[PDB]
Amino acid sequence: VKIGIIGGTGLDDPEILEGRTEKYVDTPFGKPSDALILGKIKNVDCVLLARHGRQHTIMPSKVNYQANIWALKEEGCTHVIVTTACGSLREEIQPGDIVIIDQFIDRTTMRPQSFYDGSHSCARGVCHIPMAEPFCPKTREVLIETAKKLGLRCHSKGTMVTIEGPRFSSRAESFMFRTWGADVINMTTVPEVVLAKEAGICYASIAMATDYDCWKEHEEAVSVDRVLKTLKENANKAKSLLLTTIPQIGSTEWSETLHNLKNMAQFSVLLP
Amino acid sequence: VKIGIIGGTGLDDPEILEGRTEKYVDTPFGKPSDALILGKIKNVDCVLLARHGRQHTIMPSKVNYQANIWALKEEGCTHVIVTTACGSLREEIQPGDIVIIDQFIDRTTMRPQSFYDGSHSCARGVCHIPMAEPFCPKTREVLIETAKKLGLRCHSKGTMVTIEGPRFSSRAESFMFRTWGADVINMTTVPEVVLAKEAGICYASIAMATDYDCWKEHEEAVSVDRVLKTLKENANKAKSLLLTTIPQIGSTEWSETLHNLKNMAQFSVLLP
Amino acid sequence: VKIGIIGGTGLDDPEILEGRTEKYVDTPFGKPSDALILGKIKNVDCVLLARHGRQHTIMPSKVNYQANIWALKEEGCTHVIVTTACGSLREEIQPGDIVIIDQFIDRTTMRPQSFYDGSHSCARGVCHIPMAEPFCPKTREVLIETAKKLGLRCHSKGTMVTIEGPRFSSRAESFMFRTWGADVINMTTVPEVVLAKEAGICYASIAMATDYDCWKEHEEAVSVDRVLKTLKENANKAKSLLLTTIPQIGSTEWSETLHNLKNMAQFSVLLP
Ligand SMILES: CSC[C@H]1O[C@@H](n2cnc3c(N)nc(N)nc32)[C@H](O)[C@@H]1O
Ligand SMILES: CSC[C@H]1O[C@@H](n2cnc3c(N)nc(N)nc32)[C@H](O)[C@@H]1O
Ligand SMILES: CSC[C@H]1O[C@@H](n2cnc3c(N)nc(N)nc32)[C@H](O)[C@@H]1O
Ligand SMILES: [Cl-]
Repeated sequence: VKIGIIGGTGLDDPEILEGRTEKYVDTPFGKPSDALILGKIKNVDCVLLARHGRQHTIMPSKVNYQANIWALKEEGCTHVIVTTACGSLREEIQPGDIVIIDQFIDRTTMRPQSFYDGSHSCARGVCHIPMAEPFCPKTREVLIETAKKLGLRCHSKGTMVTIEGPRFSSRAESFMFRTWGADVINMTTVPEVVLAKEAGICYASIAMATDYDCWKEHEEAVSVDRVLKTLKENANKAKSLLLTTIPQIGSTEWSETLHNLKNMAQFSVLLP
Repeated sequence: VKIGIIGGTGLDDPEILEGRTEKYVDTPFGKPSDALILGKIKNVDCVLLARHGRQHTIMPSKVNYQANIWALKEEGCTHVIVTTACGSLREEIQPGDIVIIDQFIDRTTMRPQSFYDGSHSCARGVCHIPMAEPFCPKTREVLIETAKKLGLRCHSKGTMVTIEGPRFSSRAESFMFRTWGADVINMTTVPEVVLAKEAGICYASIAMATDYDCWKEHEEAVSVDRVLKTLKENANKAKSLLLTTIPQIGSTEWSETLHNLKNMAQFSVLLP
Repeated sequence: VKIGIIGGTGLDDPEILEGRTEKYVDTPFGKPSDALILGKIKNVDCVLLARHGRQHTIMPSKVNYQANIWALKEEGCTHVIVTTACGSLREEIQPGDIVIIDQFIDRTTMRPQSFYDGSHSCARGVCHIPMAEPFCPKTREVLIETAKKLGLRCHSKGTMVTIEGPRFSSRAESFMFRTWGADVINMTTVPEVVLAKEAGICYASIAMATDYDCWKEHEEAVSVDRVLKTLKENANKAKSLLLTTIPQIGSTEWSETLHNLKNMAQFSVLLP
């Protein structure tokens, strides 16, 4: 196994890896957000990638999701575990809580969601990837059991609505998303989750709630500074969860799980 | 009358027409998906066009809806009847059922939906086309009565949600679409239906359900291979329905219906 | 204070201003829709801008929202009050009624919604603007009290759903939008409201309902001609409301309100 880690806002710390070497790569879809950081957690090979770049320079609409996933695939990653900062759409999901999300609702509009775009020899045909179960259940289960072992406030499921951004939602939108069954809100899960599935990678997401979105009365206003402060306070939780989870993934059996993902990916392609 | 036929996935068979001649055309909006196939059904002139191209090469996001409709308009089509493969969002819409859809919900994001884009001398101004009744009721009624005459399982109405694709929906999305009142799901109805209306064409759609989308428990997973297999099993139904419907359209009175569409189209344009 | 006025469909009359001088400007985001019209209402400096251009030439998808707001910002506008023609999604919002909207739901797909797009030296970084309260409450309150003083049918709140257009909604869409909590429907509020907020401008909207959208039974069909006719009949109301409101804004205290908007705008930017 080899674990890709895509680090989100306030949740991307190279110091998580030992024996670090940076590696700039190129892909048929362009350059990834930043250099790949190759390293290890205990005996497990990992590849860390900052979603928003070295200096947090890249807006969610313009993150190169294709290049990021393709680069991790080419580096040999069998798994991708990510972190993402999000807002809470449910009273029971408190700021600082982790949510091991199991569904999404797409509200993005400007984003390529397939490698198979008719313009790349490396991905020929039309791909219709199944999304009934977008996140790897086995990885999610190890995250859930590990969060429990650590005593962390963690939710075992949740539906992430991904908005285009970069603005936050209106209050009317926040309310509407709750009625649609969304539990947490962010700007990056789609199309990252979709492209991972096309690549035949086991993908899971550690979502960190930083605030209640503006549906909720009598809370502080949603703001960049409040998001960043809450992340600073809680980032250690994601780091511990990754550090403790990854060696357990490394000693689990994956051949069958990975073979089924590979088959799903290859059989989703219509060839001419 | 002259009937344009846009054939969808597994539902585009040139052998439906007699006296066939292929004709490659160009439009101010680019090239259509494939050559126009000119021919006849009994005494009625028809024009068949494969939505996804000769070799099923074109993803739904990149189908040239403008060129397809413009080409059929220029060829003299008064009517466009299409086929489309779709998923079912309702228990009563079984795989293999036909749905004569009467509404849509747009979930597409990347698609031009008007000929009047400010860049074409052939379509000057701003067009705000009415969409309260997107599909031609008279054609729909002939399809419905003909399906009954053939003894086919057919639904007399239905709301198609068109997603951007090319991925299938998440389970959270599938559930949400049901709450919005969607009955079937596909990737091509919008903007095809909109552009037909701008062109003053009577447009109707034969939607063929191939599976229950992933909202439904205890069904096979949604997949390309299962969609194609179900289409192979049921394609004869769409072919018979078209073959039997088209001569009845050819002997019906349309002058008033077509005049009202023409007026609606022309009066929807704001000129400078 | 200096009041930007963006005039919508049938609701853009230069004769509202005295001492008029036209001024064509350029911006880092391109040219605004038309010349800025500098003038006065009583003693208050104003800048009028036709949203759709001189000759109503520009479709809602292609209005340069960035250039319009940037141009008004650069001209020194502290406030932007706009007019917009809309459809009603509620029985109680009758054609001819004004709605002082306080929320939106975005259904647009093709539109830049930030100045901070990574390509402009004038707007560096990533901006995540809060949208819990998208419209300036103090301006809205002056509009509401002024409409009452004028005896006008006016609604003190309302949620605008902005669709991509240029087509009108399907009936299935119209119904769905009501379930989401939308009250009125248009094609221009987003991203205009978002960009104003990024610019630190107090923004409010005078929405004029021209018809019931097609959810409602036993009404005339929605059409361009009917929209324009209803606007012709009711445009005087918006003109009076603006004329009477603007001198009251000009004699109100704004330093604190504007300072808070400025802080919100500047603190929403993540720098590298
Ligand atoms: C630094 S500010 C931008 C970051 O904030 C995260 N985030 C937190 N709370 C919310 C919220 N309520 N709504 C939305 N859309 N995003 C939110 C978002 O995913 C992104 O990672
Ligand atoms: C060959 S695989 C792609 C084809 O499958 C049709 N289709 C069938 N079932 C579904 C479903 N459940 N969801 C969605 N989105 N599309 C579906 C779709 O319209 C396209 O024609
Ligand atoms: C001249 S025709 C185009 C103009 O009509 C306004 N408008 C009025 N009624 C409706 C309606 N029912 N639905 C939608 N989308 N827009 C509507 C719309 O905002 C634009 O300002
Ligand atoms: Cl939507």
